[PDB]
Amino acid sequence: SNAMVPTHHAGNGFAVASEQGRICALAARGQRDLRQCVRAYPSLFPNPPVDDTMLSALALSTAFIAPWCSAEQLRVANRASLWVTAEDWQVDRVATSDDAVRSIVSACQAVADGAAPDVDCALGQLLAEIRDELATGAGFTEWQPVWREEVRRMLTADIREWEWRHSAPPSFAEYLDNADNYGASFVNVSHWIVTGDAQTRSHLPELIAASREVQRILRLSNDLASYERDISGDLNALLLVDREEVSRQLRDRIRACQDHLHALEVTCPREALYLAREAGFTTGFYHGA
Amino acid sequence: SNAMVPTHHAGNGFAVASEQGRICALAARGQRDLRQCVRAYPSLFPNPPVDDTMLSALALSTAFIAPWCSAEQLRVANRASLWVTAEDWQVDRVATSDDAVRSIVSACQAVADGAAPDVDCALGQLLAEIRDELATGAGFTEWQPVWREEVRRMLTADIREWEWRHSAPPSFAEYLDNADNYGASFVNVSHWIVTGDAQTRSHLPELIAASREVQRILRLSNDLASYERDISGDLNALLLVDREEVSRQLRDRIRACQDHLHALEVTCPREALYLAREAGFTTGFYHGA
Repeated sequence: SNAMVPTHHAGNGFAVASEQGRICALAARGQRDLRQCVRAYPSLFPNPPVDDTMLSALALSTAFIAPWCSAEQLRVANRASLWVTAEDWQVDRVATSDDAVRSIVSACQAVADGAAPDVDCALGQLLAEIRDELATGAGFTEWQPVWREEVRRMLTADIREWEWRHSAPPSFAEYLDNADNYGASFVNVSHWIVTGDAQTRSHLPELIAASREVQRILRLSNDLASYERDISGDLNALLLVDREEVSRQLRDRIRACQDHLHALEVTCPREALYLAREAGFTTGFYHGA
Repeated sequence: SNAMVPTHHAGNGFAVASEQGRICALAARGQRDLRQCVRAYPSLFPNPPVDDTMLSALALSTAFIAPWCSAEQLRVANRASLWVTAEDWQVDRVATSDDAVRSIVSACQAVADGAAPDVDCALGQLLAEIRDELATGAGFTEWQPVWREEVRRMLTADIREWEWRHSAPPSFAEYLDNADNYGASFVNVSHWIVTGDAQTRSHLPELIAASREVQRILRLSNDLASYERDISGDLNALLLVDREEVSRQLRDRIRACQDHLHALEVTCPREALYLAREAGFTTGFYHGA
């Protein structure tokens, strides 16, 4: 216990710190496509909320989840990420009628199915850009239905959240089943489409199941520290169950997802490690101990 | 070689990624004193160069070098860091006469010796703030001469660099002996003054020697990637020796400093690990592979 603790730690610290410095350099390289993206569509990203610190947090999350990736290879994942936020802020706020939310949802689903976006809709044109980036960068064929279905799940979950917001509240379990609106699996599938190979497509079903698991862990981790922020009038998991239940839930789900990823990295080592780093970085950054 | 490579990596990845996410959260907490500091003395920090991305890079370096520290405990080290940059930019540019550099140097040395700063000099008042922060936060007595001497070494090195800039150029070895102007040991000593205890003061001589070693490694790592930037008219180590010599030099010096820190962490584990993480993060971030 005492002499059993290692007695030299500098060597290792340098190594780890050097990897961390390289990853922050990678994240800094990742920010220029974020600025360009925002540039082209300032209609979607207001500066008041979206400062360079927001883009930097997003870029560091992206780089640390998949540190083996080029900044170019992380361009899809970043922009998709951006888009999710953009999408949320035109349903979380800019929408007012039960009508606009549905029309935004139908428009983005139509764009995700290859149709052109209308001239006025910046969200649709950013998604068209992401779709074309996938089309020319996809590492395997027949990626379209998978990505289309991820878009569909996300939009469906988002309007179910809208409905609950404006309605006389779901149970904790229904709320957790609606995590697709968090957008993590949309981003993960968009990333795997450009960074994966045919064997990645081979294993896509199991990978998406594990991604939904990670996404539930992410929703709980997020709300656990978003309580006062939404306290916004938005939904949050502490209103369904108190902090002891959500905390123990996050703990158990983390252990279970790690067992599943431990089994899965035999079939898919890169993608399972990517999911583990996603869950890891996000829970750690959210907690902030 | 093949079956000898480990066959499970997700568990560990989560753990590491979670530590990295926590450290980025810590760095984000560290940025508010940076903004306040800049606030009080915009006379010293122009926005064109100093954007939130600069403060974020500095904050992440600070947090990753000493991740065991509170954001409060990293306030000294951050501001000192800021000050160094500030100091450099009023000798690197705002000075014109052989006279102003010397007067700035004398003024900051006087402030570091307890004297009040003049009403017009923002650099001197920021250093007075840092000095008072040390005075009320010092973890041991008789810190003043050590910090005063670090200030003296830094300012002396800075005007020797000014002289060389405006003169008909040193050899590589003299340039490397002048690394105190990089400011790493000033920052390290300022940090150890508020985070250390009496045993830290006990071991201060060896710790400062190791800090100067790390600082030389940092100067080489910095110039290796600052070549085109200074190409500014400033001095850089690739003009004295070509890239093969500087690279092999960085390699050998890194190995030697790690052997020394491996010996030293027996006497001082936290401070040696701090130096190892400093060298680590900085070389990795500079290289940017």
